[PDB]
This record gives sequence, C-alpha cells and structure tokens, in this order.
Amino acid sequence: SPGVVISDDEPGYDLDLFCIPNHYAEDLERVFIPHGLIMDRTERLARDVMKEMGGHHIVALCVLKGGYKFFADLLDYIKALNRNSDRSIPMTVDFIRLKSYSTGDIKVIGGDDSTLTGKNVLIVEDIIDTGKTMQTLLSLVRQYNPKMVKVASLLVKRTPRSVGYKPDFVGFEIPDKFVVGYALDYNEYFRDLNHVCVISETGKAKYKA
Amino acid sequence: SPGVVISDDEPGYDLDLFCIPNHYAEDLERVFIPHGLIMDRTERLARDVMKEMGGHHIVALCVLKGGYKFFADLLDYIKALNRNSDRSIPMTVDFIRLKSYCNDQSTGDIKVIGGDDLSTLTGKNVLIVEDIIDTGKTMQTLLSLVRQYNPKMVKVASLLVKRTPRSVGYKPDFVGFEIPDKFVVGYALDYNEYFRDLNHVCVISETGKAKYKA
Amino acid sequence: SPGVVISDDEPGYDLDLFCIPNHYAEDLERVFIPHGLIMDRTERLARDVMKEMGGHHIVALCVLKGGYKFFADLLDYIKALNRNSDRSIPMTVDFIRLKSYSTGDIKVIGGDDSTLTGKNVLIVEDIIDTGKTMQTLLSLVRQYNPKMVKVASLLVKRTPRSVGYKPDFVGFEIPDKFVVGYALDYNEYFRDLNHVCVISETGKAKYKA
Amino acid sequence: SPGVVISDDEPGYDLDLFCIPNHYAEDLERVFIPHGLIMDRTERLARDVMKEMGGHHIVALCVLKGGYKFFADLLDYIKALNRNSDRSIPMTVDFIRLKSYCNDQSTGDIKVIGGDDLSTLTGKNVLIVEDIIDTGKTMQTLLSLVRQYNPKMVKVASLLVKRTPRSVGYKPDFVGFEIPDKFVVGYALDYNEYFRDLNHVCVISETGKAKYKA
Ligand SMILES: Nc1nc2c(ncn2[C@@H]2O[C@H](COP(=O)(O)O)[C@@H](O)[C@H]2O)c(=O)[nH]1
Ligand SMILES: Nc1nc2c(ncn2[C@@H]2O[C@H](COP(=O)(O)O)[C@@H](O)[C@H]2O)c(=O)[nH]1
Ligand SMILES: Nc1nc2c(ncn2[C@@H]2O[C@H](COP(=O)(O)O)[C@@H](O)[C@H]2O)c(=O)[nH]1
Ligand SMILES: Nc1nc2c(ncn2[C@@H]2O[C@H](COP(=O)(O)O)[C@@H](O)[C@H]2O)c(=O)[nH]1
Repeated sequence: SPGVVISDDEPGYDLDLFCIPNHYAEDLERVFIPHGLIMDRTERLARDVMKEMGGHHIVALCVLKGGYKFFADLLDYIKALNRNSDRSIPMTVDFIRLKSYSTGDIKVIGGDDSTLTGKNVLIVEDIIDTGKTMQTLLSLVRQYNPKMVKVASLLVKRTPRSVGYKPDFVGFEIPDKFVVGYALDYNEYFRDLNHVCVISETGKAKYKA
Repeated sequence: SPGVVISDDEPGYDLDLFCIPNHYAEDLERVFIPHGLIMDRTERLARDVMKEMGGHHIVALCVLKGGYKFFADLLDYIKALNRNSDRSIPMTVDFIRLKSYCNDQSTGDIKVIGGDDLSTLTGKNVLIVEDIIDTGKTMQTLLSLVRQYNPKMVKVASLLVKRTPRSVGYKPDFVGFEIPDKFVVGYALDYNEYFRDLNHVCVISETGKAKYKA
Repeated sequence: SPGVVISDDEPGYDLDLFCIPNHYAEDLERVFIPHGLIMDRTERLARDVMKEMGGHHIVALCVLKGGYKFFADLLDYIKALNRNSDRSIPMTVDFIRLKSYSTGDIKVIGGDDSTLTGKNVLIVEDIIDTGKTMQTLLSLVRQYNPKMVKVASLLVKRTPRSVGYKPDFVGFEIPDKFVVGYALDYNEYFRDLNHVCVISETGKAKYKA
Repeated sequence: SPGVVISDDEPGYDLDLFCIPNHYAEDLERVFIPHGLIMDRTERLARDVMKEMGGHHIVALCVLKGGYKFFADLLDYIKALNRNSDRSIPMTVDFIRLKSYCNDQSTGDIKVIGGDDLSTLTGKNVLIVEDIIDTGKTMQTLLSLVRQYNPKMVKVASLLVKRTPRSVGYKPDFVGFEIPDKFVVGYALDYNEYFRDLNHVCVISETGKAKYKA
C-alpha cells in the first residue's frame, strides 16, 4: 500500500486556511500537508509497522538527515502500542551516521551494526527523492546480515529520477515538488513551521548562504 | 472565507489509511475530514475569532444538540490566546438547548424566562458556536431569541456547513468547513449516540446508518 | 481509593516553576496542581471508571457548575477506551440543569431523567466542597430509579463542613483552601490558567463584581 | 533555579494512582515524576532558555546516551517560541555520541575530526541538552571539547539532576529537576532498552532492576 497519494495536479491549500508563521508568509506557496493529517496518517503507519514487527525486539534507526522529528513522532506511537504488551520488550533507538558518503565505513564505522547482526531493523527517513541514499544504505546494513529490514518513510516524491527504491511503509506519495515544514528544513530554516508546504521561488532564494 | 471547500465530487479517503475502530468499519463509507485536519482548522478559526472579538469580555454560547466536543476544543484555543493579555478579561461560557418542537407557543417552565439569564447578554459581546449547520434553522431561531437581549455583538462559528437545497440559506461568520450534502459522523457528530468514539469525520454507510436506529 | 492526597501542610510550588499567565501573577499564591499531573491522574480515573462501567451503555452527566472542561477531558479518555471495544456502544452526554435549587423540578424538569430510568449513570462534578449540591442531586436522580449511579469528581476538599458525601471516583483530595485554574473559575476569571493554584487574598479581592 | 527540588525523603506515589504498563508493575517501586509534570516543567524551561538564547541562531546540541526524548520535546517548545519572531532565525540541531572509553588517546576515525563539523560551532550560540546528570562526567568532557571551537556562548539544560556524593559537582544552567541519589527509568530514561514505553519517571525495584540485565 502506497500511502496517501497526492496528485500532480494538487492545488494544496491557501496559506490562509491555517496558522503559518507570519515570517514565512512570502517564502511559502501552499500548505500541502497540514500538521494534524501527518499526525493521523502517522498513527496508522505505526500500526502497520507493529503488525509485522511487534512481538520481537527491534532496532529503529534514524537516517542522520538532521530531521529527527518524524522519527520521534513515530517512535512515540510505536511505544504506546508496546505497553499493551504482556511481556516487557526492549527496543533500541539510534541514528545512522552516513547515507551515500562506502564499504569499510560500514564493516566497522557502520559496523556498530555488528550490533545489527541477527536483529530486526527499521529504518526511518523522512522524504525519499531519488532513493540513492537509502539504497546505498540497505547495501551496507545488509552486509551486517540483519535478520530483517523494513523501511518506513514519511514522504515519497514521484520523480522521473527515482532510482527505483520503494520503502515498505509510506505515509504520503507526493508530486515532484520542493517541500518544507513539519520535519523538513532548508538550510536550517522552516524548522518552526509544522505544515508541509511548497516553497516559493522567493523562499528558496533568500534562504541559502 | 468559505472555510475549506469540499466539492460534491470529493471522494474522501478509504478506511485503510487511518485509524478507525473495527466495530464501525462497516458502518462508514470513507474518511471525510480526519481529526488532525479538524484540529489545524480550528486553531486558525480561534485566531480569526479573536481578530474581531478579542480584548473584551466575550460570552461564549454553546448550541447543544448531542454534544459538546467542538466547542470545548475551540475554547482551548481561545483561552490560550487570552493568556497573552496584559489585562485579565473574563469569559462566560454557556449552554443552551433549544430544540423545542417548533415553537408553537407554551409557557413559563423552560422558554421565555430562560431569557432571565439572557439579560446576562445585553450590551455583551456574543459568540455562538455550533457544530454543523444543515437546514440552518436552529441557528436562525437563536439569533432571534438572542438578538432581543440587545447584545453588543453576535457572531457565529460553525465547524462545518453543508451545501443543500434544504437550507434556509444562513451562513455563519466563521466556518470551519463547507461540505456537500452528506451525512457524517464522528469526532463531534453522533448518530444515536454511536460514533462518539470515532475521531475522524466520515460519511456513514447504509448498513451502519440503517443498522443504528430509532 | 481516596485519589491523590495533598497534605494540609502542603506548600505547593513557587509560581516560578511553571508557566502562569503574567496577568494573574499577584492574584495567585501557589501552583498546587499543575496541568499535566491532572491530565495523568485523569487518565487513570477513566480507567477505574470503565473497569466497572464499560460493557454497557452509559449516561454521563455534567453538573451545570459552568465548568465543562474536566467533564470533557474525562470523556475523551472514556471514548478512547471504547474503541478497543468489539461491538459498538452508545453513550449519551449531558448537563444537569440544577444542583441544590427541588422535588417536581425533578419529576419532569429533572425528569428528562425519565430518560435515566433503567440506565447506568455517571455524574461529573469538578470540586466537591460541603457536598450539599451533589447529595441533593442524588436524591433526585434517585427518584428516577436509575439502574446504577456512580460519581466521579476531580477534587475533594477536606472541610469540617463536609456534609458526609464521598464520591466513588476521586482524583485528588485537598486541604480546605480556595483554588482556581484548570477547570475552576472565579467570577468568570482564571479560565485561561491551567494549573490549579491557590488564590491570594488579593486575587479574590479584585475579582468580584 | 534548582529546578523543582525533591528531598531525599520524598516517597513518590504508588503505582495505583497512575497508568502504568502491567508488564513493569513489579519492576518499579513508585512514580517519581509523572509525565505531565515533566511536560509542564519543560514548557517553563523553554521560556527560560529563550530568555537568554532567544533572538539568535541557536545551535542545539544533543548528548546521546540511549535516547532522544527529552531533547525532542524541549525543542518543540523552543520552535514554538521561534514562531513569533518578526524575523526568521535558523536553528541547527545536532547529535553527539561521546562515551569513548575514557579518552586515553586514539585516532582519526571518530574523535578530534568530529570537530571538523564542530567549527560549525565557533562564534555560535550553543545549547547542550542532556537528560540526566549523574556523576556529571560526560558533561564536563563536552564543555572542554566544545569550548575549543571558540563558541559565542554555551549553556546546558538538564531534565534532571541527582544529588550524589559521586558527583564531580557540575551544575547545569537549566535544571528541570534535582533529584535524590535514585535509579530511575521511564519517560526518557531506559534500562537496557526496557521501560522505553513507560511514560512516568519512577524508581526501579530490585526485581526488575535485577531482572533486566547485562
Ligand atoms: N527539504 C527537502 N529536502 C528534500 C526534498 N526532497 C529531497 N530532499 C532531501 O534530499 C535528500 C535526497 O534523498 P535522495 O535524493 O537520496 O532520495 C532527501 O533525503 C532529503 O534529505 C524536499 O522536498 N525538501
Ligand atoms: N450526525 C449528524 N448530525 C447532523 C447532520 N446534519 C444535521 N444534523 C444534526 O441536526 C442539527 C441540524 O440543525 P439545523 O441547522 O438543521 O437546524 C445539527 O446541529 C446536528 O446536530 C449531519 O450530517 N450529521
Ligand atoms: N472556584 C472554586 N469553586 C469552589 C471551590 N470550592 C467549592 N467551590 C464551588 O462551590 C460549589 C459548592 O459545592 P458544595 O459546597 O455544594 O459541595 C462547588 O461545587 C464549586 O462550584 C474552590 O476551591 N474554588
Ligand atoms: N536510567 C538511568 N540512566 C542513568 C541514571 N544516571 C545515569 N544514567 C545514565 O548514565 C549517564 C551518566 O552520565 P554522567 O553524568 O554520569 O557522566 C546518564 O546520561 C544516563 O544515560 C539513572 O538514574 N537512570
């Protein structure tokens, strides 16, 4: 299942239908995915996750993108599914330093996946674009002979440039457009905006350096 | 603002993508407006209200069918905005059940003298909150009732508003969303006291609609 | 079980340990019960409630105090317990106009409890003081021959003036002091303050009219 | 501020009054600091941080034992405060794992050149967040490491801080709470990757402490 598909021809919402920080008001084009919708769509994701992974210890890894938020918001729901459990069950949390840097940067450095050998792994990225990053990330997590590997992602841009990666868990599948907000940033800006919006030709301009 | 518009042809979302109780998984056709979506719009709305009403003693009046939810929610956003004032300003909260029969006259017990506590409103600033306007009748009969008490200002806030031919054509001041002539349940809206626990707004199905009855 | 007892000799917290609207800063003496603690303590309450009342249709009534908040916050948790249910189960919500006004103001007016005859009832008040209100409220809800009646309350002041009412569900049992915040108000003020605090001789002064 | 103080003699709360997983209902002694309590304090703290740090590009640095929770939470309060600026200001978020052995020298791979991305910090305003300071060692070794990069300002924020004789006697800038020399778990703190799902902070019991092991 593809997640919630948003069409190419999607208009999104006027910036006025919600609360957008006034300081980003010329920088943003449209709200595409309002905060609460992400939340609910994420609640369910968690669920499809546990369906096939609850029951045994798992290792949730965060891609080091610098977008911890979604990872968090998802872990919180994965934790609330775990209480109902009858026996206690550990879970380990972590970031993967690196995502298309390779080899022996994995055999050791990324071999603290020596720690992954034999365990069930769940990788968490926020948006997937060309897929490169991720794919080069399974190659190596793979060398570790993990027992199993799933990949949840919040967004899956549909680009002619996909390099074929299709995660196991999708929240939303989007047009190929440039988004910020919620858990995506731009040069360290838009971290305080919690709806996924399209950025404007102007926004992308002034934010740089 | 027409609030967020939802054209007749909107197909919603399939049950599959959100969390829904399994016991109503047969009683619904599609997710119409998911909880969080509801939430974000309401936050906006609150700002919108205070644009107008803010800085004054506001009397928040609630129109009481089968629930409370929306109101309560909205009010948390308002309160939360009244936190920032350099001056403490009162708020008055009220509940009014009105579904008489028609009106068709009738006395003293519960009706005209429920205006006694209405003089409470007079030279006041009022905010009437409703959840969903259908025909719009209820609303229209309250303005009347209210407008007698000579209020300083009346403003109405709807979460949702249906497009229908069955409408007395009334339009709130603050609309959360304008929807198509569909029967929805969940979040704030009930059907015979069912769906109370469903958070998203959806369209019922015939089975559950026909299965939960009078 | 008495709920969470707070001692006579309780100091509470300095106003500075939390977020209090600056406009009530000379009006309040201490934070006694911070918002989140109420929340959790309420989460559990719900639970003890369902334990003995889940399973059949229930009628949750709110005392018309003019303090809807707690009632709401509790219903929301009672609703989230209901989803896990296998069969769908109705629940009806309402306020009781009146609470130590009597008689035939109950036989009809309060007889829309004719609607209560045969049903399982749950009454919700926010703070109980001398108990009068409530007690005169069971007398009449009783005339209706309800099938069963429980009474949850958020706060139970311990006063020499209790007139003996002891609710079935208690969140916190407090000294005899005058509180505001969360879901308690004073002449329509303090509705925007979400911690339960003690009011000061000054606060009670300027708020009146 | 010592944050909220919890004298050695605090007895906590019994399991009975809050929601706790049944599978840990034998592995804990008492609720020490319930989730919401945690929450309210953190909100305060955020205000406190922006008092000092606010209006500038802040680099938020996270000290990475076994979790993330507190940080994440804190940051929502900060972000939420940066919403109000008439000017958009960046934020930088970072994660630093440091638990070497001691230090005892060692090369190139992961250590000194993890300063390469530290020049990132230099003439910067820094905020180091930790969850619980015990001996205080970890903290002390970071200031050092950090202070080299010549930063414009370092400030540390702890959720909790234990009173112990085993302490290098370091004291954060922002303390959520100062506690007694007890072993706690839950909310943000884990014990061998257990208690991850417990929301309140509590004191372990011998059984679960002795039952979950290395
Ligand atoms: N802010 C933001 N980052 C994006 C967007 N699309 C892709 N990226 C960033 O560029 C990375 C490239 O991922 P890849 O192209 O390797 O699949 C993404 O992982 C993400 O970090 C976008 O719409 N906005
Ligand atoms: N569940 C639900 N109740 C509705 C709907 N339309 C109207 N009603 C109920 O009937 C009332 C209609 O009031 P009107 O505006 O028709 O006078 C609404 O406030 C609501 O309580 C709907 O589509 N769904
Ligand atoms: N604001 C506030 N109201 C209180 C307090 N104690 C009692 N009352 C109000 O006075 C009512 C009297 O309840 P009773 O005295 O009948 O038990 C309470 O139900 C509540 O509405 C208090 O500490 N603060
Ligand atoms: N669960 C838990 N971990 C602790 C406690 N005290 C210390 N630790 C862990 O060990 C670290 C101690 O760092 P120190 O300040 O001792 O250098 C803490 O950040 C924490 O991860 C405690 O009471 N409970």
